[PDB]
Amino acid sequence: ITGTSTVGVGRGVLGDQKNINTTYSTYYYLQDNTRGNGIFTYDAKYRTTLPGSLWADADNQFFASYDAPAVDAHYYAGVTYDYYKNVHNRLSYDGNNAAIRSSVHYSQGYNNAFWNGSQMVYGDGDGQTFIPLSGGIDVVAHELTHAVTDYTAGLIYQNESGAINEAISDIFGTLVEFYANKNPDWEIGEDVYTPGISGDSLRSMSDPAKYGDPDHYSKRYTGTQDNGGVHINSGIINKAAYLISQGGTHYGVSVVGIGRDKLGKIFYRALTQYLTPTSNFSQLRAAAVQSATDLYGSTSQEVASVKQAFDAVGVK
Ligand SMILES: O=C(O)C[C@H](NC(=O)OCc1ccccc1)C(=O)O
Ligand SMILES: [Ca+2]
Ligand SMILES: [Ca+2]
Ligand SMILES: [Ca+2]
Ligand SMILES: [Ca+2]
Ligand SMILES: [Zn+2]
Repeated sequence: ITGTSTVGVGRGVLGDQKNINTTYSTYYYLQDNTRGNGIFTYDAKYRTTLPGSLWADADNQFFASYDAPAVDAHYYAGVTYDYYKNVHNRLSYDGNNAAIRSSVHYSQGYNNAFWNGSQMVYGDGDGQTFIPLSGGIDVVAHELTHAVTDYTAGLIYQNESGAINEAISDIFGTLVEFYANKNPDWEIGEDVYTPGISGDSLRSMSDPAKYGDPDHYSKRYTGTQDNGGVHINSGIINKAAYLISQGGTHYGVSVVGIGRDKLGKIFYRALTQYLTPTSNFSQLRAAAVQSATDLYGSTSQEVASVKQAFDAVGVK
């Protein structure tokens, strides 16, 4: 809608207070005009029809518990936009400042979030497995990164290309979490997963096997569930990314870490320059080596570390 840009205040899913960019025109709308062509947050009203209605609020204060998932979806989309712009010189997910849209309160007891090809969508969770999924910045950034992947490499959501697609979302999900400095870690979904149980998460990048995912190519899933294991075999790539950044010794192979910033640079380049819709793990290795070579030279420590990490997880 057309109106006056302003700033409102609200409380997120975890009870934290934050300022959000809104737009005033009779009502205050969750429409952020300060970033690209805008960030728009919608109320799906417990239904499955999308996007629902542009979130309207009478007083520019968002402290109702019904408001919380909208606050976080709106706010964390903004942070994710800032990350891609400031760190990678990318304007929104298409590189041309496309409007970013999210719907919250999708369906009832819905334990999931997704990019549907056009927008992000967040369930409220069932209150047991999940609380509202937009409450996690690594969740929001994971989703938005699916959009980035779709407009760049276009990795098919199936088998090894799908696992790479998933890992890219987990990796940048995590990098965005570190960027915002919000209790950052190498775990996925910890803020919104199992509110009854402390210290756990949905997946782990530092140790994927902790939650049943492979941390070595020899342990990959070869069946047909989960589109050929796209949320399972991603563990292999996630572990490699963890090693490149943090370093460590894994199945007897030692890796010197080069840190988060370079990890991000190398994988962003691979994603945008070298990966294709049907890239497999071995092609990912080649893309990452080539990207590090482009950026730091073929005899750099960076190239060496990328090679050791993929050796460590058994990807040749
Ligand atoms: O597979 C899909 O299309 C949707 C799937 N969604 C999903 O797993 O929702 C929960 C969640 C997402 C990110 C981080 C932690 C938890 C995905 O985006 O991979
Ligand atoms: Ca209000
Ligand atoms: Ca965290
Ligand atoms: Ca996390
Ligand atoms: Ca938990
Ligand atoms: Zn995903």
